Amino acid sequence: LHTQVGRGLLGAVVNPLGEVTDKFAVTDNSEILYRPVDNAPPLYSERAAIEKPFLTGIKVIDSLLTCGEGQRMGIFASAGCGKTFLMNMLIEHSGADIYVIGLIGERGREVTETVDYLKNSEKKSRCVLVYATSDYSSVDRCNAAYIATAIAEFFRTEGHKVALFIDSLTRYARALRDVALAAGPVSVFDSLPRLLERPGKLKAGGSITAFYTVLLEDDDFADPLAEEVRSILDGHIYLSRNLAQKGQFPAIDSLKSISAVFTQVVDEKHRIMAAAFRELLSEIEELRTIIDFGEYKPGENASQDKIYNKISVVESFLKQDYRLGFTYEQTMELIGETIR
Repeated sequence: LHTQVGRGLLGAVVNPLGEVTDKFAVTDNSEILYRPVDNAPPLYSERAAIEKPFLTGIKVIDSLLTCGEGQRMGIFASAGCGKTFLMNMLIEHSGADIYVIGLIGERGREVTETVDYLKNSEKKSRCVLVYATSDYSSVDRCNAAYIATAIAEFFRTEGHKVALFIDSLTRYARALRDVALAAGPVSVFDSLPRLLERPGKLKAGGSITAFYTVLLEDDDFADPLAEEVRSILDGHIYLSRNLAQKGQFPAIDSLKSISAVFTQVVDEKHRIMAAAFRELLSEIEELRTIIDFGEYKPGENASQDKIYNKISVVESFLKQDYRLGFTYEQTMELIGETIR
């Protein structure tokens, strides 16, 4: 019902009972305080408008899907689509004060992979990991999400710019379903929208910008749950199995992805360039079909040939080594080159 919070958790791995069970870093701050794991969301009047970009260092996101401080963004992917590597990039190449990761996963190996990632991360001294494995009870799996969120809420009240990751909402929701069945005004199912409303920028405080993962099954298809979360969140990033099998990483399909706060967090010249780039992406997808139909013949259509010769520079812009991060200025310089 209550959990540890505070700067003393930075570098720690926390289990569903809210106890530190491992460490991927040690810091000289030992602050440990206690807070309830369930808290009402902010009043509308306590929230600030999302108006400042949350930069990710990822070219396709910062140019076409720009996130804002306080936003909730869904990450939708099938099992082999690089969800975890994307999450690692979002941590490594963004600029948050503090990162809180809640893993509502399956095997301990997955957890251990994240711990060893964090052990070697530049961000290790500013991260907290909360986990629940498949072996823990459904109650414990749900609580891991609340604990992670409550830890983030403390850092927000202190004025920090916090990034929160919940992987995955899907396994959170399935645990919630089991907890509900154990019980049969309040439904155990309402714990999903009350969880998702907790992030945001506060007028009196800092912010929580939150990324929630959703699994797609079989083939990039949208669960009823996928549909419900999509409607609650402020946007979604879709990782395409097709793009991944083509070797494009990150496998973000920007034409099927959206940030709802985009026009609110970037300026006009950015808006113009992104719109132009999206039109070019659309033209490339049309040409790709024509090529598959065997109807593309060089020299027959000058506009088609011009689009053909842009495919390479566009793919190069979208593609990104997971170890590399780009500044906003760099990203906008690069996208300008591609549309020219």
